[PDB]
Amino acid sequence: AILTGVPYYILPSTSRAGFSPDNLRKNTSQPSCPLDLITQLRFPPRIGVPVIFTPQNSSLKVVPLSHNLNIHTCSDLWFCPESKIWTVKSSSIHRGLVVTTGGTFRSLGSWFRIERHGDSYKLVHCPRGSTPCRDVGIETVGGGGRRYLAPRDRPLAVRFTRAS
Amino acid sequence: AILTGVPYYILPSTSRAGFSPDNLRKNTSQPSCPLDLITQLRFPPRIGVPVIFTPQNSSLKVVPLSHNLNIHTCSDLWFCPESKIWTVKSSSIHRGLVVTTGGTFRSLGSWFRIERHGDSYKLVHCPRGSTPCRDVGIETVGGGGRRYLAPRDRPLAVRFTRAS
Ligand SMILES: *[C@@H]1O[C@H](CO)[C@@H](O[C@@H]2O[C@H](CO)[C@@H](O[C@@H]3O[C@H](CO)[C@@H](O)[C@H](O)[C@@H]3O)[C@H](O)[C@H]2NC(C)=O)[C@H](O[C@@H]2O[C@@H](C)[C@@H](O)[C@@H](O)[C@@H]2O)[C@H]1NC(C)=O
Ligand SMILES: *[C@@H]1O[C@H](CO)[C@@H](O)[C@H](O)[C@H]1NC(C)=O
Ligand SMILES: [Cl-]
Ligand SMILES: [Cl-]
Repeated sequence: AILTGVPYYILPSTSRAGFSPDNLRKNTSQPSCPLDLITQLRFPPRIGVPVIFTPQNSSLKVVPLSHNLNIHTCSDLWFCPESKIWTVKSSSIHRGLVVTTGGTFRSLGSWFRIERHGDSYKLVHCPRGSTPCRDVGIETVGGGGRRYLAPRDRPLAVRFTRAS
Repeated sequence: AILTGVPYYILPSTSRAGFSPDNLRKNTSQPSCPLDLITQLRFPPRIGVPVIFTPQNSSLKVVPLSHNLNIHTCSDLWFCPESKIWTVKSSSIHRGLVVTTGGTFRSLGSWFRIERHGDSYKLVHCPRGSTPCRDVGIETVGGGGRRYLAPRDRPLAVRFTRAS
């Protein structure tokens, strides 16, 4: 029921507090975005900015579970020079790997999968498009009060809302 | 001088018809942009969309001539999932190499230089950030009635107008 190329909001399974790339939150053009995190919109809870899933297998109209895909933010506004494509980067101040935008389609570090998590789903990131994959969850360390997505093997249960 | 991190319009030395990434001319969301050309705004001539130059030593305040740099489009609107960073791609439809957006900062394929050319300048693209470089000029083949930038060793003389 997740469709290739269609925008969805990623939301926590039990919450209305969705997610946005940092650059879209800050409303300001910058000359580079070395660590454009995906952060939760909490005060008040806001739906965030949708993403699109692109399976590694290009013929697929339905996004399969447990299979390599790219994610990218769907937004006509963009305040970074880098891409809208999600990837993972290491950050010393955030105490390890974090999800960011600025990736490259079909690159070795670009691969995520959607998996079942109880009655919901979870996102995982798969280095080099292979297992072992790390669960994507919410972290706070180094986030200056914000909650950001990171592949640290603690899953955040998510639901998808079609953005149409 | 040409200043780092300051937006400039690239213009032909003797014309007001500047340049824009194709996705900005279309002004609608795209699922992907495999070949986002930089095309000339001719009829009527319009100044285009500015760019920012980032020298390979990104700490320099003046952009050096004859020295590797990245170029990216300066725009808050962006209709592609891929980056605003310039690169070169092969296109059989366009009978060879073409300038496009969707590059990656500091990547092998990302390097251009600004060189003096007569009393004006030219852009060159430098495979792997090394010489020899190929002069960037204007082409029409496969362009559907538009002119696009391509590194085919016939230089377009250009000037740079600071955007404000
Ligand atoms: C070229 O493309 C851009 C980006 O799509 C257009 O700007 C966008 O126009 C929308 C209207 O078609 C604006 O949507 C409104 O947003 C608010 C708040 O989210 C809603 O409450 C409201 O009901 C609309 O949905 C959108 O904000 C705007 N985006 C940006 C970043 O500016 C642009 O349209 C032109 O400018 C804007 C400001 C509008 O006034 C349009 O009517 C106008 O055509 C497109 N340009 C052209 C020439 O078509
Ligand atoms: C960005 O714009 C939104 C919507 O106008 C606003 O509510 C928010 O506080 C702004 N963020 C910053 C950092 O200015
Ligand atoms: Cl990972
Ligand atoms: Cl070249």
